[PDB]
Amino acid sequence: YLSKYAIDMTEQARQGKLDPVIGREEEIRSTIRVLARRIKSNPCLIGEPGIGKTAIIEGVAQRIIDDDVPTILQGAKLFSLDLAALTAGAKYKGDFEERFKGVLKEIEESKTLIVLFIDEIHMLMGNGKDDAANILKPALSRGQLKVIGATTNNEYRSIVEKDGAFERRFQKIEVAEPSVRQTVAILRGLQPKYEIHHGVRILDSALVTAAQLAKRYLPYRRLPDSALDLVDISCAGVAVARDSKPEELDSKERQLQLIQVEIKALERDEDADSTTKDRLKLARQKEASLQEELEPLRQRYNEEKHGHEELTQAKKKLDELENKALDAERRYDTATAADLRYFAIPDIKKQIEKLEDQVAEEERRAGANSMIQNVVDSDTISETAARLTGIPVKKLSESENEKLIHMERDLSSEVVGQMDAIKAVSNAVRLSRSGLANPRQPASFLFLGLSGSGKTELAKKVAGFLFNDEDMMIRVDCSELSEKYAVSKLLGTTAGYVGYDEGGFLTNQLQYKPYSVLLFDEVEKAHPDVLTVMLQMLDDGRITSGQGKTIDCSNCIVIMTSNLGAEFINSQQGSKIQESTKNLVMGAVRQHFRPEFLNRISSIVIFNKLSRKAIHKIVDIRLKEIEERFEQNDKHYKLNLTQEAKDFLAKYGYSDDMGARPLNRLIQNEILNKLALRILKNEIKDKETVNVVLEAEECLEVLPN
Amino acid sequence: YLSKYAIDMTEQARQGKLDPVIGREEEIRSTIRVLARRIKSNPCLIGEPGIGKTAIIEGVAQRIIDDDVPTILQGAKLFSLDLAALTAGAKYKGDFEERFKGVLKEIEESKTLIVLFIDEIHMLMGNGKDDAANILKPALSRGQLKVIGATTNNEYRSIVEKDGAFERRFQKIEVAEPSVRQTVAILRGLQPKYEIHHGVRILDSALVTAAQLAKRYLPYRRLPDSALDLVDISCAGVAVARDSKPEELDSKERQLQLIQVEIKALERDEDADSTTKDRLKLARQKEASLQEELEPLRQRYNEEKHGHEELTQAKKKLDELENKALDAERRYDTATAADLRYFAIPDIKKQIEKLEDQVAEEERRAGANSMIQNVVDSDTISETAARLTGIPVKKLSESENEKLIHMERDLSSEVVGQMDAIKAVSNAVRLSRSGLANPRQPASFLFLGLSGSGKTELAKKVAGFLFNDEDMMIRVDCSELSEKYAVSKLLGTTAGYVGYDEGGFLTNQLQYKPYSVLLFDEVEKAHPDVLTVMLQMLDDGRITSGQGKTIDCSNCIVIMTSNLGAEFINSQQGSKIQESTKNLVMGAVRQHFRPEFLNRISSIVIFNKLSRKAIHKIVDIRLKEIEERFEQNDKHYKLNLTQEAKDFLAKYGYSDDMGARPLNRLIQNEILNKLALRILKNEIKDKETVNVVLEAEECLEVLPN
Ligand SMILES: Nc1ncnc2c1ncn2[C@@H]1O[C@H](COP(=O)(O)OP(=O)(O)O)[C@@H](O)[C@H]1O
Ligand SMILES: Nc1ncnc2c1ncn2[C@@H]1O[C@H](COP(=O)(O)OP(=O)(O)O)[C@@H](O)[C@H]1O
Ligand SMILES: Nc1ncnc2c1ncn2[C@@H]1O[C@H](COP(=O)(O)OP(=O)(O)O)[C@@H](O)[C@H]1O
Ligand SMILES: Nc1ncnc2c1ncn2[C@@H]1O[C@H](COP(=O)(O)OP(=O)(O)O)[C@@H](O)[C@H]1O
Repeated sequence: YLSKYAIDMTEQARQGKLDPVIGREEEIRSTIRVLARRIKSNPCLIGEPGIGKTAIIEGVAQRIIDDDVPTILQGAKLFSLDLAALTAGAKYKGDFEERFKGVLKEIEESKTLIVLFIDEIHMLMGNGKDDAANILKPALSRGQLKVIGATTNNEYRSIVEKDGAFERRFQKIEVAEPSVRQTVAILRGLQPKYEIHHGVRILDSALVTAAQLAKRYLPYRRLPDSALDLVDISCAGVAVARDSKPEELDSKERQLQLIQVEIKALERDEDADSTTKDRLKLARQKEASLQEELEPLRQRYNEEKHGHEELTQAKKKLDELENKALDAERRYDTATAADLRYFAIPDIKKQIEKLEDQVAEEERRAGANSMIQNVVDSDTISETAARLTGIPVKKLSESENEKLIHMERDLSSEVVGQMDAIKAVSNAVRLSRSGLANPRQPASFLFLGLSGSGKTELAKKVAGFLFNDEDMMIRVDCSELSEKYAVSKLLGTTAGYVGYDEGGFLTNQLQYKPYSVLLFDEVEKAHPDVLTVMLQMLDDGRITSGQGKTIDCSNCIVIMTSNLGAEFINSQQGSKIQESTKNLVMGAVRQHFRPEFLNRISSIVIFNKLSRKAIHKIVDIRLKEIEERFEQNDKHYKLNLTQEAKDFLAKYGYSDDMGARPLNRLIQNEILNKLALRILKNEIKDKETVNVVLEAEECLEVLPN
Repeated sequence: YLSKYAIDMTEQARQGKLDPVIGREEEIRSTIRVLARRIKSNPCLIGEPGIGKTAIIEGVAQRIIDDDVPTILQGAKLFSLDLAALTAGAKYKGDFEERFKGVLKEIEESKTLIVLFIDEIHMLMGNGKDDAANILKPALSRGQLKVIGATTNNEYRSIVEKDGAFERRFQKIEVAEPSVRQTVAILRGLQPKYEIHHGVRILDSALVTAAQLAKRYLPYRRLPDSALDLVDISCAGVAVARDSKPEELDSKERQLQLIQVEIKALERDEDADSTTKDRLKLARQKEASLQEELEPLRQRYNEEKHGHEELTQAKKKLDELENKALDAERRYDTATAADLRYFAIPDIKKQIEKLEDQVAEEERRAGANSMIQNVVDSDTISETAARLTGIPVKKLSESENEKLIHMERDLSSEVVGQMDAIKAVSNAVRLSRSGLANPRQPASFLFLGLSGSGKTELAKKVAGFLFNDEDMMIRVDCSELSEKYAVSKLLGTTAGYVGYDEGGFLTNQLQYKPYSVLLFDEVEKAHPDVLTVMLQMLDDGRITSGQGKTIDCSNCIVIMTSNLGAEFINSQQGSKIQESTKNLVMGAVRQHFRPEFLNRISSIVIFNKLSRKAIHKIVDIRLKEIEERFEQNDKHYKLNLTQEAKDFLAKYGYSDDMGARPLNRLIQNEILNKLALRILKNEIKDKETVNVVLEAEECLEVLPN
């Protein structure tokens, strides 16, 4: 029977068993217009699967119930036919086929216009036709059977390369991820569902931050989903908080126990006549005192709890009344709609407001009540995210804009000098955003000046501030870009060719890190073909993967690096790269890259010869970096390098061969080895001081012990 | 019929029998949070076999027991439904299905929210899915039918990838292995259960050491359970060792009984009256003397045992009274709580205090009388470990610091030559072990140098030293790691391809050895991709399979050997390698590997030519080794190596083309073979100790008689 597994979605939705659908109307209308088409009556939802898409289909079911359809579809009924219909519904080979033909024939059989839909449209045609109604359904569609399908970009793209008839039969509609703003409106629409689900209110701001954070920190998941995860999760987290009632009750009740236990113990003994044991009477006074606290505590918890329960039920009833009104209105049973629309629905609205007054959010806190409700925009959602993303509130709390005026400073704290570079970079980061640059034109730079200048480290630190994650960066070995430029290429292995490794670095990492910075290590050595795909990446960087052939590029900040101007930089005797010298570098830039590439870069930036005066500061930054993390602070050298270690390190550090790079071999192989030893030998146990105990570099720093 | 189909975990918790665990409170709150979630309502505990998933859920049930569960779930009941419930009832296809549906109907209607727990998600779906719940279950989710699942990280990924359905209703909860510290706390929590079962009290420090030992020596076993395995096993060890009541007694009772029988046999005999047999009277004095010691041992053990059992029961009873009293207080039934708190509880608590005082404890032991059977923290655990892992004495003598302190010395006593290297390596290891180094990256170094000169032998000795086991090393033939790198790459084959020994050579061995030494033989010849893969999982040692399973052995010391510097080694510029020849080598290193590789290695060693000075001595050392290897006391040669053997061997030994390598052959070819001949003659009973007496290499040793 069709009744097995096929779900009458219009009946389901009619019964109020369908969530309201918000902000999809254009896609829904498109779907309906397709169903209306006399020939190509079969729409298909395409795009990114985390977006769900199904709500659109369900939106159609709702339109059918309410008949907000073209009337040629007035008699339509919409059914969900999927998975279990062919899988759980089958025991032996061939049952699969019968579930199709059996049901589908019943679908044709007389009972008005039936539209079916399959959310995994890909289940049909299997992985290579096998008549998983691959032919049958089309045959049946000749016989009216209108079908709504849903798929993914990966799926139909493979389908049309194996078939193509599907495409000829289907009107693909891509489902767009809603903007955060749209998402919030959506969340508001769904807000009472979640409030009901958990017995909590949700701060409107929380709806906002859920969308913002879902988007900002969990972008790998499509926003409608991710946002709702923050909502239902955070709401549940609050529901868990709503069961913290016992923490106060048990504190007092456990104290009653200790007292009740002592009272009998105290009641009879050799010393019963002494004030030592007669304290029993005081124990009873304390047992009573705790009861005095427990009475208003328990009463408060229950009064407030009831206010939340009543609020919740009022919201449930408002929604049930509206569901019924909507049914009655299309039925033209407006008298019964009136029973809901007049007085009842608005009265419940007013009951809800009064019940929120019982919840009593007050100037004292987010709910005067002890239930703890009101998902908090900041702390609740943020911590929810912390549970999902990790990293502390700083990550989760920013004005954003402010980074331009703080991050450039903090960056100068992380790396020494290069302030002009820092400003240039910082500027593109916040200004490309606030400047509303084409969103597919993320900040991008070419980092010139030489290795050892920290230009790379800057970018790393920038990732730090941009994403609260230095390891957000995607590094690309551009020197490993020979004529083969295959898997390692931004595109990776071409679809259908051997090797499923695609987008060597780019897909492979952006798919996990959509918000990221990418860095091209010695980009100057890249094969021109790569430089060409990079050109694309630098502007409208819509890079298509090797196998999937999908694109996901936006906030993909790009830093390219080179030692391209080295002779010019070597010539420079000062710090700030001199005029003309910089032009010599530009000459070389133009030799290596075409203007069409270069013009896409937010800025070409040449890093300065920071020299001694800078490394003199770098050594403190590095030194404290090491100790600041350490393990646990049960040590703490004064970190008093003094000019001895600072300068010996600088001399042993800032080599023109690699600038400051040796610094991180220094320390390690000069003192850290000793720290470990002296500490593990139990010579050194806490604190300590830094100084130098005086062949090349033979003093080797050597700290006090 | 549910009781046929599943175990009421919650009721069992009411009945106890579910040992409580700690350290999973967040997992539990999360489980609950998910269960509270109304959309993705079903949690899964994902981790490792033995990760904690079972107890976590039983802990969840405990939250139900004590009303620490939100109103949504508060009245819920938890059942364990698995294996027997899934397949034992199968006689034909159909039991599972009807049994399954039966359950779902019973847990859904009327009888609150009965929640199911699937202990093994593996059993769901299974090999081919077969609607083993997985299809109808979520289809039926409209009935809530709340369920908790659990599996491993690896299996989890494969089921999600195959599914895309339960995924949409479930919330993954990752379960971390508890730290050693956490584990110990847990061990303490369960210690009584062991002490109770076994009749073996255990010194607290045992638990401390057990967790340490478990992590350290029971490679693939997880702490919350494997530590217990050491406990359970060692408890049993003691339980067995004590045999007849405590240790000491058993052995003396065995003497007593052997004596008792002898005496009685002597008492009635042909010559019983002769001093030949009448000596039984003195044997009787021994029987009696033993009896006089044995009785106190028995009595101390037994009376204390009685107290031990009384403590066992008293503590159980204490918990029962509090559990019931809590039920009473959460219901506000102060009368019942009082009945279970006044007298009830003072009685049990005082029994416990009195009993513990009667048992009493000493600094030497957690039981002043006998019910400890002299169990000793590390000694008895270590011996347990020795039985499980071997190397008794060095496992006993395992101080981290005795090693770290003398590390380079001890290593130099085994390895002779570039002691500087030994120091360098030692230091790197110290940094790693000390946590001074970034804890994600174990020490590792490039290892160049003259062949046949102990480069890998050092690694063996390091492994020896660090693990008390030369077998701890894993070796990699890097030259075979051409572009082909597949089953042979660390990750192994990409899952989905034929063959699942995915880096078995690498990853699985690494799995078996989570603390280890790994050496790359001719790392310079590895394909750049391989080097990259290694590098990426070299620092931040996230060893990961083709299925995405990470071993993460941040504890592996890695050696990256090659012949890269051979052209400079061949310069023969001294024994200790002349400075600047080393620079040329390092130049070559810098050119043979991308600097990024070199940016992560912790160090580099280029082994010195030993010259005649050292090899003349080294050979003597291996001759010692040969004897050390020998199985019995009929050798123990000094071997008259005088100078002549050292010279013979040196002359025909230390070649630039193979170094000391062929010395085992010289020794074998001439020494062992000549010994074999004489041994064969069997005219040798001990010592041997012979010298060199004589075309090519004419001395040929040739040993005397
Ligand atoms: N504006 C919205 N209003 C209601 N639901 C929405 C809205 N936007 C997205 N959704 C739905 O939330 C659900 C998340 O996807 P879901 O349907 O659960 O997964 P899938 O369709 O892949 O099985 C989808 O139906 C999605 O369409
Ligand atoms: N605080 C700092 N300011 C500027 N540079 C720094 C700072 N700390 C470290 N560095 C240097 O930045 C460099 C990062 O490497 P990089 O310059 O890109 O060299 P390479 O291109 O050889 O990898 C290192 O030389 C590192 O020491
Ligand atoms: N002390 C403990 N801490 C946490 N879990 C424990 C402890 N003792 C036993 N267990 C549980 O037993 C399980 C291992 O045994 P078992 O219950 O059969 O489950 P598993 O399938 O994981 O092996 C662990 O998952 C763990 O939950
Ligand atoms: N001082 C030494 N200590 C230990 N082994 C040494 C020493 N000198 C030479 N050798 C020998 O080098 C041989 C193996 O040399 P090694 O360089 O590690 O191997 P390979 O050349 O096979 O890579 C061993 O027989 C080892 O004893």
